[PDB]
Amino acid sequence: SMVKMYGNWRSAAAFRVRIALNLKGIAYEEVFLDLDAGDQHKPDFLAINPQGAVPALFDGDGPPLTQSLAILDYLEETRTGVPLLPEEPRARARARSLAQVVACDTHPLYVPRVRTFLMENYGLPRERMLEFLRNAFITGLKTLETRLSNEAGTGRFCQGDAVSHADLCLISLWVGTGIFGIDTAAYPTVKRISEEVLALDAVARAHPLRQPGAPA
Amino acid sequence: VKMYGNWRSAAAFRVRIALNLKGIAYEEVFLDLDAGDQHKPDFLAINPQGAVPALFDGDGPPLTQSLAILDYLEETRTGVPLLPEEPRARARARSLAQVVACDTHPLYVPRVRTFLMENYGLPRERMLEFLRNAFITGLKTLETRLSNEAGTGRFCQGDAVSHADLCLISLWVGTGIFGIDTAAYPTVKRISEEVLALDAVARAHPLRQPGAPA
Ligand SMILES: N[C@@H](CCC(=O)N[C@@H](CS)C(=O)NCC(=O)O)C(=O)O
Ligand SMILES: N[C@@H](CCC(=O)N[C@@H](CS)C(=O)NCC(=O)O)C(=O)O
Repeated sequence: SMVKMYGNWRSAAAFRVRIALNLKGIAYEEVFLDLDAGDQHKPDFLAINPQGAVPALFDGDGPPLTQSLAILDYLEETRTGVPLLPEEPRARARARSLAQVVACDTHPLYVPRVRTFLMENYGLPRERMLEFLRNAFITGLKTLETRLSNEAGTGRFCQGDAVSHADLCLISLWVGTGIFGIDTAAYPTVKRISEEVLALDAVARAHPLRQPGAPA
Repeated sequence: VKMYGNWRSAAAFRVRIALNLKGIAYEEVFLDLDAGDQHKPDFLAINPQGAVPALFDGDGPPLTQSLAILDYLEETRTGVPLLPEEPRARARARSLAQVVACDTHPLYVPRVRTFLMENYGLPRERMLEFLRNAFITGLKTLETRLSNEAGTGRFCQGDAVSHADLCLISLWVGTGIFGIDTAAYPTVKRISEEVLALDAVARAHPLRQPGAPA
């Protein structure tokens, strides 16, 4: 009947997909796992995604899809009304590169399994573990600020004047700066674009703090 | 086409494979990532991330990020397809690729190894536990997915090489380099050997690049 997503309130990866579903007007239901209580490690969920991570997405008949970027492209290829990539190949590649600075080189360094491994494997206290998370955030934010401020492709959004996968990934990082307490004063271009993105109904409705399980 | 690369780099290897498979000539400029060439101002002007690959295609600005580059080559060049036609199949191929390119590889690159040693004072051998765990986690995920999902054929997705296989082999060759036991991943091994048997892949292999050991 309708698209079904396995997600979590806090997850940046689920947030990216949630935004795309809203932007494209796709009706969906979301099942919220508790990733801190280990719902992602239960046999029932491992049957859906052996990786033990969210998001996982069902689109009618067929196996579930995982990995937020792959899912964003799937939605692009199967629901074309509101495109979230430009048409020109260099512009597409830049948007994807910016997206991947976040989705490959930043976010995977601060997910719960990394945070717990640092504590459990090395005996690091949470406070010292967070130095790794902060370094990942700051490294990604500095990269994005430099690229967005200096490259000709930036407009109202990351790439030109249309929302793209880059912006979905950027806002997913930005909301994390709030959640994890990263100072963002040094990234004014990232701030400008993130606030432009967050002003959209489709994005705001998808915000982690509006999902079940969120704190006040 | 001009690529800033490195002999050992898994991400550069992904792109190098695609260039060879598609019949795209390239110049590769080999950075020394132990010497910190990637942190030099001239290179940071090319890629503020201080990472490889970075690719120039004619006169435009450089392109970074191996997956973004793979899609760029798909979209702007002819040569053998490395993605299927049907969206569910494309999504699966990309998801398997991203298990490696997003969730595994970024955890074992030099910058992370260095941060672990310098920030926490971890001995090299203790730091390597982080690298080993990342490999094993990714290999376990790939073995389970590839062994149980109907989409797997001769290759990761069906019977044609795709982005999934380029990322998979980029991880596989790391198992030898970092001494990861692979006995538990026979499906990954089977596919990796099918992939390595392709001359284009074999030519691109890290251990066959200038800068690699004798
Ligand atoms: N690269 C993956 C990220 C998958 C991932 O690790 N997601 C996190 C939440 S944002 C997760 O569910 N982690 C579970 C865990 O660490 O145990 C994607 O884009 O979907
Ligand atoms: N997600 C990026 C990864 C880029 C990356 O981390 N490259 C490594 C080599 S495989 C690098 O240059 N690292 C520099 C460093 O760690 O200092 C991609 O797919 O291109």
